[PDB]
Amino acid sequence: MCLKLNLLDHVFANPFMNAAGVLCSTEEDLRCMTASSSGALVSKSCTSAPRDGNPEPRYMAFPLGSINSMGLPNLGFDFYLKYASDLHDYSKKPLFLSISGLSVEENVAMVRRLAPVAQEKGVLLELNLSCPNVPGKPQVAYDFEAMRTYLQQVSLAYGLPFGVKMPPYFDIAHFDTAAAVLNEFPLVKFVTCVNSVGNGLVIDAESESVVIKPKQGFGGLGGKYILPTALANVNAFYRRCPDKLVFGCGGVYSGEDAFLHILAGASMVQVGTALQEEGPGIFTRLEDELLEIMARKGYRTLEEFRGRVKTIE
Amino acid sequence: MCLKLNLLDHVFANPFMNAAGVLCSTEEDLRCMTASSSGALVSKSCTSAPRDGNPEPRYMAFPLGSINSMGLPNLGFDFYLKYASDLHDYSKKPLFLSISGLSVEENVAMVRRLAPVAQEKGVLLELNLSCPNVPGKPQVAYDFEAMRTYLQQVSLAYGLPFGVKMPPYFDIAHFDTAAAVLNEFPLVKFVTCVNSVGNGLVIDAESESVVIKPKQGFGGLGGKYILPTALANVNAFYRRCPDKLVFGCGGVYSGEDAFLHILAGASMVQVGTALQEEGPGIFTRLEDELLEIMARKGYRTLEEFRGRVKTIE
Ligand SMILES: Cc1cc2nc3c(=O)[nH]c(=O)nc-3n(C[C@H](O)[C@H](O)[C@H](O)COP(=O)(O)O)c2cc1C
Ligand SMILES: Cc1cc2nc3c(=O)[nH]c(=O)nc-3n(C[C@H](O)[C@H](O)[C@H](O)COP(=O)(O)O)c2cc1C
Ligand SMILES: O=C(O)c1[nH]c(=O)[nH]c(=O)c1F
Ligand SMILES: O=C(O)c1[nH]c(=O)[nH]c(=O)c1F
Repeated sequence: MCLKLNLLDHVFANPFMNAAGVLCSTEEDLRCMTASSSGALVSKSCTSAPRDGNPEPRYMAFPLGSINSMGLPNLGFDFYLKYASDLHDYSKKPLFLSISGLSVEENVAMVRRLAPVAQEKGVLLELNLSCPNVPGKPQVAYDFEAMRTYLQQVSLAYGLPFGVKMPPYFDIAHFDTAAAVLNEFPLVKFVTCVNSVGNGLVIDAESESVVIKPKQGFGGLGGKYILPTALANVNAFYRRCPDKLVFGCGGVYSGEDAFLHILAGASMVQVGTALQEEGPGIFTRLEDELLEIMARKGYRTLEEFRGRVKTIE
Repeated sequence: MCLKLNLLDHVFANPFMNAAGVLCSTEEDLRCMTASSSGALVSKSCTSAPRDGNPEPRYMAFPLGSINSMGLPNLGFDFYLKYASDLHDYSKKPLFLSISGLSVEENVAMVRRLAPVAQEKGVLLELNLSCPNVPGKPQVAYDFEAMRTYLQQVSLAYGLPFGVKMPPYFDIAHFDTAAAVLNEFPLVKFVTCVNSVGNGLVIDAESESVVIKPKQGFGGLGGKYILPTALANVNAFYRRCPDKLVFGCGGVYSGEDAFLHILAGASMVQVGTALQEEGPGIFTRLEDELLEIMARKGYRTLEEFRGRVKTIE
């Protein structure tokens, strides 16, 4: 069996890709993600100018997942745009470029320059409205008026299809309001659920200390901690945005976890923590494992089960 | 070495208690919690009238924690008020009564009647502003104006010290606004962080189905999934409400987990999912394991290390 999508006017070998931020900051990283067996890749969220990010240590991993307060360390938008315009081999797989300006004006400045390169090369924008780790800059999509202003200004400056990286929500009223805001914007063609679960705190019992330096230890959680939260958000936006695509991210370590994301409604499945820990070999194991679960169940296509999670009664 | 605490004008043999909702709905449950080695107990959140709750199955547990959408099944306020007034043995340990009216008016009606029993017997109110499982009733403490109204009306009607069971937050701005609202109310003497992490979705891969029946499978998460979220909220409100107590709840399975809660600022430590799974024998184990950690570190009392989590740099 082989794993075939035609999403967003592109073709993908399989639904897997890295999650933004993981294995995608430098040219070396992007060449490594391009050489891997993933179906696509996305760049590190960038800002207009290069950033060194927050002080180290700023990432730690544990058996149940990871915590991070990277603080958008990146080579600057000029680098990621050059990689998309001049360096990426689009014959290998599609590229998404993630942007995370610290203001609506900074996002609008980057998308105005991205648009010609999207027209010429077909790079796909993922607009990050959910960074939880820049001091004093709360997650934009937890302020629904700020979210609306960002999506209005980016849709008018960019003028092309794009997607949005969403924070997790935990309240049904918030799922209803956030999806209604998204559905105001016909240029939003995909919704990535979820970014890290913000502002958790890991403490080491032996040393009686937090494990990361920024923000007194507070950072975003990924990995096994967050799978049922990620699944809920994937499904909630798949139910409420029937004319958009949902990309799943959060807690994928196995082909079975990917199967659950796709059953909840995911079109692509992004891999963060587990890719950071295992490296890019993970993508051959996740495709093998997903194909094996499909064969055991008699599924021949992703479409046969995407979004077909069953409810009781 | 000593687990004793003296707070809120009561003495507690040790910091452990059930989390509201677990092993506390019937008279039998409350007698069992009283017979256990816990330092205190809290009753199931109640409403004015008895409720049957949401349809079954409505709780499921797994190796990394639990999901529930119980729907406030309870024997009604009259029952829990009579247990507090006539049945509980206060010589064995202190009792908290949790109330979760579905409107401000319902809460006010109950606290008007509780006040004379609190004055006479010393039962302590825990006001639940965070139930994530009654369809159409979003968590009250995710609407800061609703939270201030409830606290104003309950403070005026009740007139006595009480505490609040808070939802988890994921955003530094929310920690700052929530604690500022609580700090407007001098009768709020303790803050219990956290209730379940709302509206997660567990899916069984084999059956391709959600595992609980209410709300299309969406329910609150407890257990191993939520410990770093619980520790962040305990510490965030510990640091922001220096004139109140913080009670920790979320992810406690071991004495080490309780140690981390207490390092983060917890006074009492409540146990939900792991007490639902293990039963009330867990309190002797958590006590032994916390005293073992204290012995190895040279700590003789809880106040030698409560709130003393170290940050880097
Ligand atoms: C080291 C690290 C850096 C990340 N940087 C970004 C980022 O630049 N942009 C972004 O949208 N999400 C970023 N995230 C969040 C991930 O894309 C993903 O949403 C989150 O880690 C959850 O997926 P997981 O459970 O597979 O880790 C980052 C996560 C990690 C661990
Ligand atoms: C079956 C069940 C019933 C619960 N009922 C209540 C409740 O009545 N009131 C409440 O404040 N929290 C309720 N909770 C939340 C728990 O008190 C606790 O905040 C949550 O389970 C996190 O703690 P844990 O990680 O130890 O499970 C309930 C949780 C469970 C699992
Ligand atoms: O750079 C980071 O800190 C980072 N980490 C995350 O978990 N999400 C982001 O959106 C992000 F930009
Ligand atoms: O009864 C419930 O569903 C319930 N479950 C919870 O996890 N928290 C509550 O506050 C609650 F009332």
